[PDB]
Amino acid sequence: HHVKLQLVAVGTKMPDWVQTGFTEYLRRFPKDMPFELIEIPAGKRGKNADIKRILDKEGEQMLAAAGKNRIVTLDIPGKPWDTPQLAAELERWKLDGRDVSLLIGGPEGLSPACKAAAEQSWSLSALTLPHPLVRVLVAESLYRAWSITTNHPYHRE
Amino acid sequence: HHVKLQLVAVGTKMPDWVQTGFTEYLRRFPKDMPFELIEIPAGKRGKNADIKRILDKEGEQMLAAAGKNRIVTLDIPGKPWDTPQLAAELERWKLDGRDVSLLIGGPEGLSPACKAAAEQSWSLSALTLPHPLVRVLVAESLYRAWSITTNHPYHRE
Ligand SMILES: Nc1ncnc2c1ncn2[C@@H]1O[C@H](C[C@@H](N)CC[C@H](N)C(=O)O)[C@@H](O)[C@H]1O
Ligand SMILES: Nc1ncnc2c1ncn2[C@@H]1O[C@H](C[C@@H](N)CC[C@H](N)C(=O)O)[C@@H](O)[C@H]1O
Repeated sequence: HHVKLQLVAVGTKMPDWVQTGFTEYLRRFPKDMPFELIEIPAGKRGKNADIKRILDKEGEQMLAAAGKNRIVTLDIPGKPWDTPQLAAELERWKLDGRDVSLLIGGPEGLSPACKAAAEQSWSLSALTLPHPLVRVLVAESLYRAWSITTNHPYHRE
Repeated sequence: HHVKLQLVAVGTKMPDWVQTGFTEYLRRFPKDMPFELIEIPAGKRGKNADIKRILDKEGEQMLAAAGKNRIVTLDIPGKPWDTPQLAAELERWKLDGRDVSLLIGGPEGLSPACKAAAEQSWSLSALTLPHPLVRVLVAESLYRAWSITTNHPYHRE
């Protein structure tokens, strides 16, 4: 009937130029496929901090936010989908019908539980990208994919 | 003995938030290794226009701009360097000493001449990225690679 694309991400307070771009893609998604952002609190890093405990804590909050959604992690070693392939996946997610949680890890990455829960995993790049740009890249690529499905003018290059 | 990184891009309109992001990274490159933008005016797609001819004209100009430089194309089918490899490429480019021209194609992509002129081709993603994001990604990823080489904090933030 409609499928929410929900970005579940660690971190807060992105640079304005980033927040602006991200918002520009976000507001162009149609009402029958809304794109939304859920931010998970980043664990307090520091000296003598237990990284592993923090990752686990972040993961548990992310899994709580995904609920019974399709879970797709953004991970460098995931599937290197090209744009036609992503359009196909979006169609797949539509047929599935469950809202989609797209998980983006914090500074230290995704918890093992999050990687285990993934139904699919998606690689944007072989590069190590900074979290804010990952947010913008997910918004645009999915928008482009959406447009291909609806024969919208943005994708015709 | 500084080495120049010249982004040779088919001239395009950049949204303000993209322009801000792009300059933010660009501004942080050392005098040791300058990051530079050189736009090539995009041809107009008139009625009945022969696309192939339009493209060649775009390319010839790119190559004229590249000159004697090492020519690296940004192309989806190119080498999907990870961030470690990109730092290693950066080191190779320095040993060369020769300036690098990094080519970004117009709406129709790179001219066959540009693709042929390439000593190396570099893929950011399997995805079809919009021209302005390609600029920001190149600036940030090259910055991250450089950061590694000098043990600058950015890479290890
Ligand atoms: N190439 C990529 N493809 C898909 N997801 C990515 C990619 N790079 C980073 N991510 C996501 O971004 C998250 C990690 C980023 N916060 C990495 C920044 C980290 N602080 C560092 O210094 O590089 C990872 O958990 C992934 O979920
Ligand atoms: N994933 C990528 N990796 C490297 N360069 C890219 C990538 N995506 C886009 N570009 C650059 O952006 C330019 C314009 C592209 N939108 C052209 C699209 C491409 N001709 C296609 O149909 O998939 C291309 O000529 C490339 O130089």
